[PDB]
Amino acid sequence: GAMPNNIQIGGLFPNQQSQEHAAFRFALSQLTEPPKLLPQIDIVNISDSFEMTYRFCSQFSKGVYAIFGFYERRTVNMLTSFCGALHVCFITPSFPVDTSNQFVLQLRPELQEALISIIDHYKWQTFVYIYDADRGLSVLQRVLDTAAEKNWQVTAVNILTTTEEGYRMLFQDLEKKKERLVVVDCESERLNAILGQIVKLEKNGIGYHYILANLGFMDIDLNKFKESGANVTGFQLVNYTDTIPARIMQQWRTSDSRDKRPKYTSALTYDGVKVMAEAFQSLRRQRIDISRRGNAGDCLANPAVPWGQGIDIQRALQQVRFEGLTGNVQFNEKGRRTNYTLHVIEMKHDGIRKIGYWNEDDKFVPAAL
Amino acid sequence: AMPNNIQIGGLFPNQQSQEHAAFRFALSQLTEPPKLLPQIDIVNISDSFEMTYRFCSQFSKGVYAIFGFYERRTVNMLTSFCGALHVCFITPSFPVDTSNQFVLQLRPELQEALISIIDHYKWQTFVYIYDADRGLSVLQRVLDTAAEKNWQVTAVNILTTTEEGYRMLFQDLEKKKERLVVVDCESERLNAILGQIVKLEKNGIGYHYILANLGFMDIDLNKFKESGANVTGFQLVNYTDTIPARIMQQWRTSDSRDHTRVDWKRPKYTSALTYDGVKVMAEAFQSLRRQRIDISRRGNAGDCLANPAVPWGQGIDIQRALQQVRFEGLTGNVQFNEKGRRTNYTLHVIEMKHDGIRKIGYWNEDDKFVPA
Ligand SMILES: *[C@@H]1O[C@H](CO)[C@@H](O[C@@H]2O[C@H](CO)[C@@H](O[C@@H]3O[C@H](CO[C@H]4O[C@H](CO)[C@@H](O)[C@H](O[C@H]5O[C@H](CO)[C@@H](O)[C@H](O)[C@@H]5O[C@H]5O[C@H](CO)[C@@H](O)[C@H](O)[C@@H]5O)[C@@H]4O)[C@@H](O)[C@H](O[C@H]4O[C@H](CO)[C@@H](O)[C@H](O)[C@@H]4O)[C@@H]3O)[C@H](O)[C@H]2NC(C)=O)[C@H](O)[C@H]1NC(C)=O
Ligand SMILES: *[C@@H]1O[C@H](CO)[C@@H](O[C@@H]2O[C@H](CO)[C@@H](O[C@@H]3O[C@H](CO)[C@@H](O)[C@H](O)[C@@H]3O)[C@H](O)[C@H]2NC(C)=O)[C@H](O)[C@H]1NC(C)=O
Ligand SMILES: *[C@@H]1O[C@H](CO)[C@@H](O[C@@H]2O[C@H](CO)[C@@H](O)[C@H](O)[C@H]2NC(C)=O)[C@H](O)[C@H]1NC(C)=O
Ligand SMILES: *[C@@H]1O[C@H](CO)[C@@H](O[C@@H]2O[C@H](CO)[C@@H](O)[C@H](O)[C@H]2NC(C)=O)[C@H](O)[C@H]1NC(C)=O
Ligand SMILES: *[C@@H]1O[C@H](CO)[C@@H](O[C@@H]2O[C@H](CO)[C@@H](O)[C@H](O)[C@H]2NC(C)=O)[C@H](O)[C@H]1NC(C)=O
Ligand SMILES: *[C@@H]1O[C@H](CO)[C@@H](O[C@@H]2O[C@H](CO)[C@@H](O)[C@H](O)[C@H]2NC(C)=O)[C@H](O)[C@H]1NC(C)=O
Ligand SMILES: *[C@@H]1O[C@H](CO)[C@@H](O)[C@H](O)[C@H]1NC(C)=O
Repeated sequence: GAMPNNIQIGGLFPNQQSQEHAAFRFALSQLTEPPKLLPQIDIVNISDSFEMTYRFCSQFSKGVYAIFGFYERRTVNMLTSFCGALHVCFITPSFPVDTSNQFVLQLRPELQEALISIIDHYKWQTFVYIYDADRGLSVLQRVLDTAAEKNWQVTAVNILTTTEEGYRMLFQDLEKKKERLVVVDCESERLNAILGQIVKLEKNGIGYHYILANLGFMDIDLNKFKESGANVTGFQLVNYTDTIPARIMQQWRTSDSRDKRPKYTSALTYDGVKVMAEAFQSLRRQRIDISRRGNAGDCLANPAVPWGQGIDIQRALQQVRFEGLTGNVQFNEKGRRTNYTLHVIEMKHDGIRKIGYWNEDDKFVPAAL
Repeated sequence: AMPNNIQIGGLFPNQQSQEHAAFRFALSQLTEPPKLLPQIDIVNISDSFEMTYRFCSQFSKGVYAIFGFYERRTVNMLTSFCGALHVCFITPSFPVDTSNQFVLQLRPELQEALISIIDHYKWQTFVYIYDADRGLSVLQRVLDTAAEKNWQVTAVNILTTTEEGYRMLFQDLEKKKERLVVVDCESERLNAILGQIVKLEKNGIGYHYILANLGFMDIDLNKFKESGANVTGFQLVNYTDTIPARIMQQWRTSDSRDHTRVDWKRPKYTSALTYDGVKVMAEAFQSLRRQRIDISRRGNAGDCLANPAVPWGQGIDIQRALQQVRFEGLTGNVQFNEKGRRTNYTLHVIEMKHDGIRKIGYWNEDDKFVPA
């Protein structure tokens, strides 16, 4: 049969004032085709499993059809388990983890392979790897595995445990090598501070090279770092001057002016809304009969009784394919971004320039220049 | 005052195990009121949803504490539910460093000791073999010390490594003839992993294996002792020390004429921790009762989830009583810091050479490691 004209969508957000939140509202306002996505977002501590659970169960008993929100490390397991038990989908731009089930739709592309490619490309054989551990440890594992495989000499520093002396200690046996190579793997909000810290710790007469293992390159203090002559390479998800993103920034620009550069997490929040819209428009027109109980269907039971039409909504969300702010948006059957392109940017000589791009199939292709 | 019966919830992975039998045995030994009344539910301890259903269900029916096991996927959920509602979870599961006062880890930390031992042996470069399934706490710790002491660690997840992949890092090593390996794996796989690992050594070279985990004593000592393998590990229970010996005695002599029993040869360390775990609860509750600090709670559904979470009022009293417990158990001196970790305990280091199984020395928080 049919679906209602409104589709209630749950939200798990860390706060109601943020640029991701603005991206969310503005993208919802761009939708014209039915059914209408009716957001019902809650402000929640995304690090606390208890609070997230209360919200998720609260959202579920209420009959929302999917949940868009963010998840932290401590809560990733709880969210994956609850989605899998209830067949309720979670759409998120948060750092992708390993071993989600198929009901978690990850807007954010995995970086680990791209990172490996860029390291091989530069022919790095030994390097320092810096990690904070609050956004997953998969990348480090992937780095250590390839290192063992390729006989690379990797030194690992989790910044949180290292006050100032640790960084200085790495060069105790580092003369006769005129170029030190460093991978920085940390949360985006924190990238600028760590970069600033480790550049201060630099020694004279050694050449320093940095590769950013996380998106977040362009959302940093670029002028300070380029003007300092820093060598830095990172990934960029959004071409802000390509045809479709330029158009989008256009309307967004006009929208703000009556009532500046979006971060990659904002851009994914905006595509995440289109993912939901595409899925629910697609069920509506496909004539797939969906109903959901306003009833307080209790979230907790043994065994968990899955929403029976949930698998239908999971399939629609997974098969979506379109051109968004972050280029081609598409998922494999496990709910990860697939068939995406990453722009590789190299900041060098007081200049930042695109040096190529990376995708799963072609890996990395150098630009003409 | 105090109820004559104190309902304790349990979260157990299995119907039948040595740990469950140790749990039961230890309960039967208690004679002082109040009665500890177990209400355990068999549950998938990897699934956060099942665990949440059981935690909430037990909290609603009025348990005073929960004794149970958790896995890498559920440690965050339990810590969070314990912290928000102020019910204590007492557990021998692999301990963590982001817990809270409401989670009593009967199991002692090993990560600092492991490093110490790696020092007394003076290893500067080595392979670290680890188990992704169970956590990366120890690996991170070692990697950081590698950093600050120029150790050159090659880390290898057993669950991505092939037979050839493993020998690869080696067939290409040739300066010192010794290849030093740290094995950090789930205690159940330890026997196998050591088995798969031993054949995979190119024949003509020497070795040294250090185990990052407890489980050493429960392995096939015979193949390695016979082999002349060099294995070093930890021991937490001395079965020949006075209090443990007597505890074994009582346990063997009851299961002697009991006509339907099994589960007694030499106890796994998890069973020992489970036995001490119960004594922790007993000591805390008998102590609460003899102090006239009252308690009680209503059976009530819908109770569990709220925003904000409404913690149990007397929860903190029970947590404090459980945390200040102290005594000689199967696993030595049982005592907790305010973070809920085992404290003031000693680890014994054991060495396998020729036909020698020997204590090399011991470890603690202030002396680090002292040779014997
Ligand atoms: C770190 O971890 C360690 C363990 O590794 C902890 O050390 C333990 O701490 C506990 C708790 O404090 C200790 O138990 C208490 O011990 C005191 C001290 O005296 C004891 O030990 C010696 C032997 O080593 C004996 O002298 C004592 O035994 C005599 O008295 C008892 C009655 O108290 C009686 O049963 C015996 O017959 C015995 O008499 C003989 O000796 C006396 C004196 O020399 C002599 O006059 C007589 O003629 C006989 O020869 C005694 O056991 C003890 O007083 C405490 O008893 C009091 O409190 C307890 C409550 O627990 C009650 O049971 C009791 O009625 C008393 O009120 C405790 O037994 C434990 O010994 C100790 N273990 C070790 C190995 O040293 C550390 O505390 C931890 N460190 C930190 C910082 O936390
Ligand atoms: C959201 O919920 C999380 C998880 O439940 C809360 O985390 C807890 O918060 C406090 C303060 O941030 C942490 O304490 C700090 O721990 C360090 C490290 O041991 C300690 O040295 C500091 O003194 C400090 O007390 C606590 O460990 C942490 N619990 C965790 C991470 O499991 C958090 O409070 C909530 N966040 C917000 C913004 O309300
Ligand atoms: C950025 O990269 C350049 C080029 O690799 C680094 O320049 C090298 O620096 C060392 C030590 O000062 C010289 O001896 C090399 O011969 C330089 N090579 C070239 C080609 O210029 C430079 O130091 C790096 N920038 C920073 C800030 O570390
Ligand atoms: C990966 O994404 C690309 C880029 O969007 C897809 O290319 C499109 O292919 C469809 C159907 O074959 C055409 O209608 C479009 O004209 C193509 N668009 C662009 C921009 O090239 C490609 O099909 C996808 N590949 C896979 C394997 O799914
Ligand atoms: C207990 O729950 C866990 C996690 O919720 C289940 O784990 C899944 O197991 C399948 C089958 O091996 C794996 O392919 C998935 O990767 C696992 N999911 C996750 C999130 O890890 C597990 O199967 C359950 N165990 C039992 C005995 O039922
Ligand atoms: C256990 O350790 C000993 C010494 O720590 C290893 O002995 C080495 O053996 C190789 C040949 O296998 C010799 O070339 C070395 O010179 C020996 N080293 C020393 C310091 O004596 C022994 O091989 C190890 N056991 C096993 C089973 O590998
Ligand atoms: C932006 O798109 C333009 C097309 O005008 C192209 O030249 C460039 O490769 C893109 N920018 C990045 C950073 O990839």
